[PDB]
Amino acid sequence: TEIRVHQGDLPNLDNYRIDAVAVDTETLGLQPHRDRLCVVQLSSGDGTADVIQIAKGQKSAPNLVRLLSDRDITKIFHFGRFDLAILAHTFGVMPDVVFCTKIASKLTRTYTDRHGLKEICGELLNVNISKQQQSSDWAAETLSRAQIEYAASDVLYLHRLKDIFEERLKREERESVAKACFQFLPMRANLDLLGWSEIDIFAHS
Amino acid sequence: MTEIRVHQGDLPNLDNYRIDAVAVDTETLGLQPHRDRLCVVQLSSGDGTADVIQIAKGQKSAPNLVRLLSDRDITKIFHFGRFDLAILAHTFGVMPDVVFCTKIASKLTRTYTDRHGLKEICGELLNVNISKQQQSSDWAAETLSRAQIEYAASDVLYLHRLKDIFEERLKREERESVAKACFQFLPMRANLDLLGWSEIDIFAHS
Amino acid sequence: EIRVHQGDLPNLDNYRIDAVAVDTETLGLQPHRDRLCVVQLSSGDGTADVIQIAKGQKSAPNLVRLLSDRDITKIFHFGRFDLAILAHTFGVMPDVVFCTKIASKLTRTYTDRHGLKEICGELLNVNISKQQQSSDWAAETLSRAQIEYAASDVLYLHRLKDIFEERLKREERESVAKACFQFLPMRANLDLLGWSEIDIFAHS
Amino acid sequence: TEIRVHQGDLPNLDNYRIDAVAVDTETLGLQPHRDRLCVVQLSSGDGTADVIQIAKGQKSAPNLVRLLSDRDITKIFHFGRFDLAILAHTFGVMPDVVFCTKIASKLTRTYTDRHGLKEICGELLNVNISKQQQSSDWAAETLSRAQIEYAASDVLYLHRLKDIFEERLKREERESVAKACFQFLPMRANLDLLGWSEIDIFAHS
Amino acid sequence: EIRVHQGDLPNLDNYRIDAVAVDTETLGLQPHRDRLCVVQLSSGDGTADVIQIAKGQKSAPNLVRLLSDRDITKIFHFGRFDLAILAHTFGVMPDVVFCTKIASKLTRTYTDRHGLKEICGELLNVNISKQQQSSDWAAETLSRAQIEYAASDVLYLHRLKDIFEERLKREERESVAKACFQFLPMRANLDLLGWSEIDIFAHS
Amino acid sequence: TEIRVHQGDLPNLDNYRIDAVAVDTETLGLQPHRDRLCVVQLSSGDGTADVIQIAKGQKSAPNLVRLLSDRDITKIFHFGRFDLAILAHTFGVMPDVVFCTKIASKLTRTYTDRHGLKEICGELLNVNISKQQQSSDWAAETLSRAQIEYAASDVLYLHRLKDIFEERLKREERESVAKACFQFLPMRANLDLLGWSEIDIFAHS
Amino acid sequence: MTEIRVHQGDLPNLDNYRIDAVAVDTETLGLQPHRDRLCVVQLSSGDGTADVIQIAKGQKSAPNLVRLLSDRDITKIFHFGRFDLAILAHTFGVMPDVVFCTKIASKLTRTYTDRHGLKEICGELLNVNISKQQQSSDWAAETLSRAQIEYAASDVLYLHRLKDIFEERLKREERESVAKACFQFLPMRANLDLLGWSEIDIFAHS
Amino acid sequence: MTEIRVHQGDLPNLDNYRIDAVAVDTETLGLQPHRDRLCVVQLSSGDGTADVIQIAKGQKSAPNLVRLLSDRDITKIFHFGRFDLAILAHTFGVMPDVVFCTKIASKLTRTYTDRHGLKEICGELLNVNISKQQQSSDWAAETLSRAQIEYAASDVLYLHRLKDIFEERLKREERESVAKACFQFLPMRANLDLLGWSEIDIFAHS
Repeated sequence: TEIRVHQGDLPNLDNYRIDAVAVDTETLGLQPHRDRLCVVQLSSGDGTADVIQIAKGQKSAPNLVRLLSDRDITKIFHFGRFDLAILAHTFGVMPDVVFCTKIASKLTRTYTDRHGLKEICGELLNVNISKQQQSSDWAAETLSRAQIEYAASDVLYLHRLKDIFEERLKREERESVAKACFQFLPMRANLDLLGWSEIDIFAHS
Repeated sequence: MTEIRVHQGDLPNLDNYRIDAVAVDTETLGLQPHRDRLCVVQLSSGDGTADVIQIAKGQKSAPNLVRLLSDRDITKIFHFGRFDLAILAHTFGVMPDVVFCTKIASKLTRTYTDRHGLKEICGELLNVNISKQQQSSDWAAETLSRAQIEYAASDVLYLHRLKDIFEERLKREERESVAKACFQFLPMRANLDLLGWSEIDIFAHS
Repeated sequence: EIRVHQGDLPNLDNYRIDAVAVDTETLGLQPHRDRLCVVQLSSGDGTADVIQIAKGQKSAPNLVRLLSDRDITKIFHFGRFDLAILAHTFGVMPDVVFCTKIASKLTRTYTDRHGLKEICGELLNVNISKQQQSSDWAAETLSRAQIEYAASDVLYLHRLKDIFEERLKREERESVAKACFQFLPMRANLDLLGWSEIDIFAHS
Repeated sequence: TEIRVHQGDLPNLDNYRIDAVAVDTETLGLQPHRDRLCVVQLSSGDGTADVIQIAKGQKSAPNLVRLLSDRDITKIFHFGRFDLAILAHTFGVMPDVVFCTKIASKLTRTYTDRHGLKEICGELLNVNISKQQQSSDWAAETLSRAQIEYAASDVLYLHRLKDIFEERLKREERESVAKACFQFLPMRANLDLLGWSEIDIFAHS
Repeated sequence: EIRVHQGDLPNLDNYRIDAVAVDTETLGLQPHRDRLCVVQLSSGDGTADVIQIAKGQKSAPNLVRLLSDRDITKIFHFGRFDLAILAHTFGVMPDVVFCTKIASKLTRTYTDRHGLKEICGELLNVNISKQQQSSDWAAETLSRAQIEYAASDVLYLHRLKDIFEERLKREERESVAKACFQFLPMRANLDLLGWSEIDIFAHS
Repeated sequence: TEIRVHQGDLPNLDNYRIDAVAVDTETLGLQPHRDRLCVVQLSSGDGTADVIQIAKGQKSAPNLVRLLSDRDITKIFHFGRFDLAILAHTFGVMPDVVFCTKIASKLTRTYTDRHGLKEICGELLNVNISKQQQSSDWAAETLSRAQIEYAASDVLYLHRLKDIFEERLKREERESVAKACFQFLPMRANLDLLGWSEIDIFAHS
Repeated sequence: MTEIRVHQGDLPNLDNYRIDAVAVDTETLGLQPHRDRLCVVQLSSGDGTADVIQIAKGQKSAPNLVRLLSDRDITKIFHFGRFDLAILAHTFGVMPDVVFCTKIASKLTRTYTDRHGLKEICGELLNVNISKQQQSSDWAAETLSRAQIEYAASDVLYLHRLKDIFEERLKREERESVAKACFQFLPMRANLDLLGWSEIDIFAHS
Repeated sequence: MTEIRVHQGDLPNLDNYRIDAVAVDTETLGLQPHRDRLCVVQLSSGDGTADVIQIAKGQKSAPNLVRLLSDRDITKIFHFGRFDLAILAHTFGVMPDVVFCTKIASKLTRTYTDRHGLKEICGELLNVNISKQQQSSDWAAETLSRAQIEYAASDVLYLHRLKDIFEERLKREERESVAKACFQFLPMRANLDLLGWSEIDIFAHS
């Protein structure tokens, strides 16, 4: 599996002249105001991935941010609620053309309450995600090989997952539902950054 | 005393509703729209009067009411519009797409409390006392009691005033775009409820 | 008025009727530990019979005839309990029953409060005072407060049943309610047999 | 051994001139108004099973429904509360002669709180049920062999379980209790469909 | 009338009796942290003695005589606590006790409310006011409200014990209650030794 | 491992001319008024055991009851609260000379909250209790070899556990505490039968 | 009758605070300092008078108030200083480091209760009734109501008296050094909150 | 292959502990210091060897150990020193005041996890397997088993290495002063436990 490791940014957009890009991040934790962005992962869906180490205090990443702001390119996430928050917090740009495989799973895999990436990859693709490195020092100057393979695996399969979920959403006639959820997702991420992360804004109480 | 006009089935006309925004509430036989039928629709133009419309069992249309609901030039003001939107679309087939919800607005602005119900908000923002005693009553009754009628009217008589104050706070705290986005999703949150996700926060990790 | 009896009704002169309201008072909620102390009856006419049951009493032929008579519907509020302590004490389980709590749950769909006090207040504007519910129901002489409270448990069940029957018809749930009432005695039996903490129909 | 797979309906009832039939279903989830019926499984208890795929929007299946309506044939379920709801919701017919092994288990296996099909088959028959395919896309146009074999395993043993539970119900003198529970079960399923699925209708509060 | 003492009773002239009502006040529920502040006594005659216990006070010989006197039953409400703090402070564990809280749990089977205020209200129509329960019981001079409150904890235990004895006999639970009172000093010891959060008889 | 299996009662007391006997029971469940006594197990501590099947409706077991009544013989249980209740409920005699290894564990193994028999046997004796048959039909006319061996394991080690616990109670100076707990245990079992099984009679609330 | 001096932005001078200890409290738009701005700072010298300082949105300095908060010769008295210290440090950039907290003091002396709120403490120790009606109010309002102003003043008018009593109790129970150590750590506990550990007991095993 | 020196009562001398920091753990009869006596004290210099000291019932002194514990020129490294500081001070009358706690350090650096136990941290940072089987055993045994001895030694063999990594991370994330204030309060937090606040977060609002 070809995994290209970069410092700071993509060197160019040559591998991403595409309509959709799979995106994930690694951080020091779940709290974007405390836990810095450490890694950004990308794949075009061709079976290879880019792993971008983000430095402490890094304010800019122009090639990555070009993709994030390109409205001709759908940003595919698994649980984009988190990735959108830390990406917009770090580089100042919120994507507004997105697809989330966790939301799509909640709308289509109605026979389960297990919507994690590992569960979804195994059921839909018979692909085994190993989570051992999720709890690791993502701020390390040199990521280990196990870390780099794990980070790549978070984006290697999102295109294939999106294709299946799009088929399920059509079959169950839920495309307009999903579209509305993906349209609000960036604001749900902004709500988290502004201080409503523990609040379901739509709940009665 | 408040002028309350009680109607059977529909408004007789829209002469009182050539306006920019209308306050709306419903009463039902309970919280489950597939089991508990729409019983009452309440409306107010914001002038201190209200219309109380009794909806019959099995009633499939309400042309004048549905006209307002579909009018993109009229903002429908709800308190917890998530519920009213679901039952209204379920009963008459039309989902409003221009809304303001004082419950969402409260959660975005009254950040110093966890109490976001209508009674609490009217008391704090307007010194108005809402009595909830009739909230649990037979809303399907053929003749509503005066207490039911006055309580149903009270749910819509203050929403314009609440919306004015919440708009001031949204602007003061720079949250107008957040609120607009939430209102834009609210009809789809209501449809999610009707489709079978009423117990699921669709944006949660688990 | 309220007629107080020891042991049994003297006769059935006041119960040549098609439906009778029934409630019980006990020393607590556990029939195998907490004996039956009182049985209250009403014909619906605004009078009640309050029957004190002795410790160790195993028979009351006039009361039990009513409980056994399939031509008389026994009206309860939460008959699940009364059916159990009555069957446990006298050995007979009534099988023609109406329960206002089940009726409430099937019709007052806008609330989770289905107790007798809430129901009497909402449907009849009648105030039930629960202060004597926690009292020594086994006292040889009941206080006037206990007697009037015990009577109030049965004075309004005919009127509640009439309104609930109207609502069950309106919402087209009559056959559902009938099936629930039909199972209620077996639900009471399940309680006496050891399943009182188990919803027998739940997945877990 | 033999699993016969059908589309739409049984071709006939040649294999079901019997006095009791084992029945299970598969759906897109637990919510009958949202999650459509996808598969109906049947067994005569002879070690063979019929697995019938149900199409989206299909509201009839005359051979199956004749069995379900036949008052001379007991329908054996495990947790019939669910199957009765989705069958009645889909086909318009509510079976009224039933046996449920889950209810039987709660009335006889008084030394445990584990009343699932897997646990009962292990204990009473030394038969292993694998539940890996319980969470799968039962709406698939073509089921996998693992799905088909799992679905069959839900009905292959219900006759044998019913025979043991009947022995136990007799031994502990609970036959009338079980019969009354089975008699109310179709109405408990109806209550679920009408909106009381989260309410123990017999509870005090 | 309430007699307020410093340190100890002056004599036992009021306590040549078969049973004495006892309660305590402390700085809190933890005996190893929260010192004994007050000890209250009543002979049952409608008067009380309120004894302020000083910080570091190691003895109270007249009080300890009553506590050690095998011919005098010590009546407590929730003796489990009083026995612990008394034994920890003065070194003596009473072994002849009656506890109205245990007695209530064994007889008032129609409720889960077994506090002293609830029991006095139901059995005696006596109103206990708990306002001073949270107050500085180590104060050098207790307020009148504190004093009256501390006395109210012992003024009615004789009358309660009499009713509870009647109920225990009626329901045939005397030997059960006696066994519970027999173990209560060791339950208190278990608390002092480090098991205050453990039901020693529970399966888990 | 020698296990003698009896119907109804011991044939005689020749193996139990001893100062202490280990006792356990098997039933159809945890509820003595619903779940009948099925098995009584006994051991003298010599590495052998007696397994006594109790018939439905059996009201008498004179040899077993002579031991339960013999004040010169300590009855050793693990969690005797249960065995005392079902034994007194079934045959009418409450033992009053008892040692409980669970209570002893709670008073000595202060470094853990795991006081089950399997945990204690592993830690104190390096003996492996297998609980697979705990959930089984103990009313069966013919018990399986696995059932009989498991039932025997419940009594084969209680003497050795008692000796160790007695040493620890002495070392930590808690002998009089344990003695009072054992003295009250028959009444705790009685309280259970009378209707307080869910109530800690000594709790503030 | 209680004299309350209301200021915009800052104290005009320190003439009323040439003292050894100052009572301090704050009002905000809520409990989350990164979202909910500092709206009011209240001060009292213990003399029965109070100063109520309205803080503007985006205000970053208040040099006279901040001098008080930085002056190591002046103990700042708080009730639940954990919160005030965090919002004050977040807003003005200075963390006070000589503090007394009546809530910590209460937890170490009122061992017979789990109710350690200011209302509860004032009633028991002083027979003073604190009314909490305005706690949930719009503290960012341009003009505070008389009710809000009197409530804000009441948070500081009694803290000197509470501190005296708690100091007596801490000496009596021989816990002065414990309290001192808790106070010394309190600014770091507040800093931990601002840094992202507000929901974590940093000293707990799990 | 691991040199573990076992002693009764005390170290025989301090020849192996002329060092700047010593790793310490304890074993007891349980988590309650007033009921559950000190049974073992373990030490390591960080050199791959350990000392395991059995403490007798009722023993109140251990002069060589206590000299180390009192030496302000030597940092005592603990994992969850809150517990060890309590039982050591309770048993020997001396409260160490120069300390490092790897559990607190983990909570301040391993921000991506709620698993801060010694086994999880050893596995993650060092790829070292801690086997907890003997944690539930009779530590008051007159003769400890080889398994008990090896387990006890494993609690202290790696704390120097953990300390060095956590120090790197505290520097990197700029939290050194935070950690230092936490370590500074930790002896008083242990004292609070001994005095009766072991179930109370003294800094919490409620």
